[PDB]
Amino acid sequence: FHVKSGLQIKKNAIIDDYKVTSQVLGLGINGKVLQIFNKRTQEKFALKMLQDCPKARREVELHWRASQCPHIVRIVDVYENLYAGRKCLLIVMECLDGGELFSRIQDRAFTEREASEIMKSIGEAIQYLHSINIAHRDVKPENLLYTSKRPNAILKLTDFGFAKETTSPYYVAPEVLGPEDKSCDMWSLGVIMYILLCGYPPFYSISPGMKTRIRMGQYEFPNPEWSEVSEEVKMLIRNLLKTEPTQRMTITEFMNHPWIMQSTKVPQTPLHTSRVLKEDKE
Amino acid sequence: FHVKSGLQIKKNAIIDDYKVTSQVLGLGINGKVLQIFNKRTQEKFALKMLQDCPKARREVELHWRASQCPHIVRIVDVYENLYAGRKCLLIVMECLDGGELFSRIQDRGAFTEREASEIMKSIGEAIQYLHSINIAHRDVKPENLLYTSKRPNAILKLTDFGFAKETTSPYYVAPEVLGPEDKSCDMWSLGVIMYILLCGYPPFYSISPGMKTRIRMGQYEFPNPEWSEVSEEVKMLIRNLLKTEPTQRMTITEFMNHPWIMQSTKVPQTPLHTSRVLKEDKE
Amino acid sequence: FHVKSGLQIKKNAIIDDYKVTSQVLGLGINGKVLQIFNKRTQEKFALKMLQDCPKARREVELHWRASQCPHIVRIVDVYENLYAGRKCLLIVMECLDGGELFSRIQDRGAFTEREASEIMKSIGEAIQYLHSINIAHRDVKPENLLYTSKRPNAILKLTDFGFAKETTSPYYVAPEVLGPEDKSCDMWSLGVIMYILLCGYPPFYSISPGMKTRIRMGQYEFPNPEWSEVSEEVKMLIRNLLKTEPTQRMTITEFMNHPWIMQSTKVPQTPLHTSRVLKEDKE
Amino acid sequence: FHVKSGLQIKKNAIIDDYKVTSQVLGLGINGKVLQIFNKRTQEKFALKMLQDCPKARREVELHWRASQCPHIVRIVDVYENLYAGRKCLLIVMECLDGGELFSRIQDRQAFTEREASEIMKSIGEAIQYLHSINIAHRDVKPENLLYTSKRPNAILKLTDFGFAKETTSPYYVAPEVLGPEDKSCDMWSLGVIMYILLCGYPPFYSISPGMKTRIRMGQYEFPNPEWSEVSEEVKMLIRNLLKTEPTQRMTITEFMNHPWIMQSTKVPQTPLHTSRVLKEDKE
Ligand SMILES: c1cc2nc(N[C@H]3CCCNC3)c3c(n2n1)NCC3
Ligand SMILES: c1cc2nc(N[C@H]3CCCNC3)c3c(n2n1)NCC3
Ligand SMILES: c1cc2nc(N[C@H]3CCCNC3)c3c(n2n1)NCC3
Ligand SMILES: c1cc2nc(N[C@H]3CCCNC3)c3c(n2n1)NCC3
Repeated sequence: FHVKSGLQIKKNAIIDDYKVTSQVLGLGINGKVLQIFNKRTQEKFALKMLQDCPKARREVELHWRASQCPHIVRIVDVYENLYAGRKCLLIVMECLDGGELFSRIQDRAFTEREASEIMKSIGEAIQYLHSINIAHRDVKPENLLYTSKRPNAILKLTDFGFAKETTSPYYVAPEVLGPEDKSCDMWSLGVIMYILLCGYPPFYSISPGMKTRIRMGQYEFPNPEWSEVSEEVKMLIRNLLKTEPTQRMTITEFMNHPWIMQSTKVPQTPLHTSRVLKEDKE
Repeated sequence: FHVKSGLQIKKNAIIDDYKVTSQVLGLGINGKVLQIFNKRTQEKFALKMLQDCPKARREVELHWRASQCPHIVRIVDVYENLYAGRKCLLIVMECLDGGELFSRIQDRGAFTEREASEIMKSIGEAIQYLHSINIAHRDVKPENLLYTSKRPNAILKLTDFGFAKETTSPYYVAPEVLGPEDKSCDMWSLGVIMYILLCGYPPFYSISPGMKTRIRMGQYEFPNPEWSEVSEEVKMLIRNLLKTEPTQRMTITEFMNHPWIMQSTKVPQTPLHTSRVLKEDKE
Repeated sequence: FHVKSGLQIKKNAIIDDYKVTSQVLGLGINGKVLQIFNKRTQEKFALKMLQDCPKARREVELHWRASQCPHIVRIVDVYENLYAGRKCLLIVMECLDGGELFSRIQDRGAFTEREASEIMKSIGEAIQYLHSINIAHRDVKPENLLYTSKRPNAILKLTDFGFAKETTSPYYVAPEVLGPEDKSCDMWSLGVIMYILLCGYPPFYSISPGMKTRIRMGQYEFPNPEWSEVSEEVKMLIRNLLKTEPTQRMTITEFMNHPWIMQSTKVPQTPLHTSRVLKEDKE
Repeated sequence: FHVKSGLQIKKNAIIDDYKVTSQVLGLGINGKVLQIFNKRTQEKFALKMLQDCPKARREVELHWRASQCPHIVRIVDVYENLYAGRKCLLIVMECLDGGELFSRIQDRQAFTEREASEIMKSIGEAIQYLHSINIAHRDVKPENLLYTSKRPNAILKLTDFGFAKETTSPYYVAPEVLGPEDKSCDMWSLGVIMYILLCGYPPFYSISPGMKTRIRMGQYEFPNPEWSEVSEEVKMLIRNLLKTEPTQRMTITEFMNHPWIMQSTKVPQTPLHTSRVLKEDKE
């Protein structure tokens, strides 16, 4: 009988439990992510502040449900306090110190086997969310951070600000179970896999022409980046980057795919990712 | 000029033409299925009774059209009589005595792949006919697939049109332009039946709101030792039937053209664990 | 900075610029296509006349945008004049003299597969351009595919924008998020044209409400001896074009990336029965 | 009988008349503003490109009507051309080389009150013209106020009609009766600009949902030592422009009749801290 706690929204002042610093960990959509310290344990945590509204409360609740998943940033506690007379919602999460996804890759020969291990970890985050009827709708590398600078660090998905719930006899078809989109997550998965295997997006900028290339579905696997990469892997990208959402690959299908399913037993054929990624163009 | 008869709803008392017994052949959705006897011929027939309403008249009319198909239980005649002052609709069908689909399979204790294919072909012809005349069954499951006789030459036939529904009112005109229509649920059903035929248990067991998830997510397995000896072609066919998204799923025309179905004669006899696994009734 | 001219609707009498003959080049949907001559150059051009309305002005405007594409009949100038007190819209295009698609095929009594591919590639570029600027032709058939001259170097061009319609008003944004749009009918049409090119007859003959069925169902064959020598790759391409469900069907970008099209030069010359089979006019 | 030309939208390729360079004069709302050269005269002009739609055509038309006003950037000619198959709208304007409003003020000596008034008068005449022909700019800010040349006789001109909008379709008839209409936002903007001109910083700094508050509430100060020497008359004029309630706020006609504006010549030269305070860029 495996039961976990419900979400408790703490009403007491956050400063009773945490030392809140002004150190900005990262600027983002909903605001500044601040570094804070647990008074009793002295561990570092991240703090995200939002104006308290039902939409805000809905997202936090989804993230809370999601926090059980190993590859989703864990919400440790949530407060509802009063800041400047405005009713605010303070969200405390595990501090991910290992940096963004692509930042780690460029700071080192990058193997294919390691790309697969990354894609498998990102996919488990989507699989969990989709299996509990949650669509992230903002899966991009800015929202994939490592827990520590350590090389055993686990990769974790963050920012549930666009997250949305997808819903309120053995022959009943999926359609009959009810109307639902989460295909955009899988599109995002395809873009991320593309950049991981090569080092640049499949749709660059010019800009109203980039809107076309997406709508049309026109992208290439140009050499010398892609020459050494298998037809199997290119096929997987192609099924992720399907223009029509109903044609596109589902998360269950993705995770069952050999390249993902066998992250252990997969070629180490070097990639140009680390090199190509190095082009900052400041 | 091949013309068949229109549906005639007989107003005369059914007891003039048939001896109606109280022997219950099977309890079902719309009620009890009774065994009856043709007075003039003395043959056994099944009788289904429904309250007479336009919805009822519509289903019967669909079944009647369908009754020309070899693998759909045949409606022999239809009566509209008065029972208890309520206006009733009495449907008389060919009587199927050979038992449900899986029942026959478990009572031969070795089941071959070739024979599963022949079954799926026969079930598919029933769906092909229905779909080809714009009818969606929407209740294709083993309970509604019965054999004509206990004989081993028995032909398998589809029954229960209670959820049946009609799907409708220059050589370059596309399918979409011909009109707006779903019948993909019949193909999902076909996939589930094929899964159970090849192994002996559903692809989605019960835990229960988690089973709703496994269907919506499309997660199922081909676990050994049941599926080990079954080909990648067959698994692929199930995989195309059990597509979560209806527009992605296989159509009936595609299914019937697939080699495993199209060549039911020239297909391996590789034994299946179906009969064994099916034997677990768990009373 | 590659900029081309905007559409200018000339208000001056067309007779000032052109000698308009009474020779009918072809009868069609929106009217007769008349042969005309540029006074100053003495070149042959085709003239299409429509009643001037915003629907007419919109189509013309699309054809104008499309006229930059090599495989789309070029609009040379457009006039708005008064004819019989009714306000008319006179469209002048390049005169295509080489005849319809299948006419040129049968007048060479030995048609190779490689040549079919080069045709499909040319037709596909016309669709690719249109779809890439959010235009859907919705009337792609051989009647509207004509050659520029009787010359064998003639280029094939798409015509008749009377049913043309516009399909519209952060690197991770999905195509669905860019906005709601159909142009899959153009790809179906492409599949039908390809079928006839490789064999000599449609994939859906007539009988007539049965032909409506065969389309809606997706039932067509690759019968021998027409198709025996044709590869599985090519049949597979037709099969993806003739998908009943529009969302399953092949997109133009996908079509043009397909090796048979992409490698129109490095493709077998395996003879086709097209020229022979096509010859049966049955007058 | 003082009549001016209507707007002619030229269809010919802009490159026929102008040499379009790749030099970006400024990045903006609707796109990059490129420098171009008139082939026949060799003068420098600015080019703004927009996607051609009725909304785009509406704004351009307003700007065209407005271009007669001395203090509004002058549209010299407009083209409708085809760029990349997309139908575009190319707008050619007089080129303003003198830089933005505040840029000039800092690059100098002290800044006098008399000069601020002359600026406010020039900006007010732009609003007065627009409002008198029922146009509301809705984007009057310093970024959109540029000088014609680096010369100190340069005239200040309003730009960017991307948010511009038309405010409309017996001597005792009240203004309300003439019809329903907002252009008070242009006057609020005028108040903010005047505040910054007299001191060197906005009246609403950032602290961000709290800056939304300070605006909604209407809370701002005239702090010393910036405002100490500035008269009660000038402060009062700001207070009438910065009225929270739009119906309470000053109209353009009232603004221009106000003595500080009306007597830009006969007004104190009391030095301002603007030039000093503005110098704080904080890179
Ligand atoms: C939990 C959440 C979080 N978000 C972070 N930064 C966010 C900012 C908004 C977009 N995604 C990245 C950072 C973190 N953490 N830790 N640690 C270092 C920077
Ligand atoms: C025609 C129809 C029919 N329906 C039957 N039984 C139905 C009951 C409802 C669900 N499907 C099976 C039986 C039959 N028949 N014969 N013979 C034996 C039992
Ligand atoms: C441009 C357009 C056009 N349309 C033509 N004829 C149209 C008639 C309607 C259906 N499609 C073909 C002909 C032409 N042209 N040339 N030359 C010979 C006959
Ligand atoms: C006319 C219009 C225009 N717009 C300009 N730049 C705009 C960019 C959008 C916001 N306002 C400023 C510049 C110009 N001009 N000249 N000359 C130098 C820079």
